Amino acid sequence: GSQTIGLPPQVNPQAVDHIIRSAPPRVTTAYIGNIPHFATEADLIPLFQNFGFILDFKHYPEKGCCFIKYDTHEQAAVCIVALANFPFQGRNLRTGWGKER
Repeated sequence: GSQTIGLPPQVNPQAVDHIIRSAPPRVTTAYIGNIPHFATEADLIPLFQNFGFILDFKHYPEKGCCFIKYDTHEQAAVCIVALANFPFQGRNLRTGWGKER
């Protein structure tokens, strides 16, 4: 097999690999729940961008959830595990695959 392995300093593709298995390789959206009312895109959009790229971010403070769209699916898997039960402005957030609900 060709030498193709990605071992980044942050986030692990292993524990994240299981995430993708819970969704199609086509879809590429990161769902973050448990967001405070004082959480705007100005502080969130960039909090996710650092991951890769954001073509469209949907923040819903009225419900406490946001959906970030990336270029590839693997891009969402990274932030997915990284945001998994991660601290944010004192409050922790959630992670998952953008779903109706």
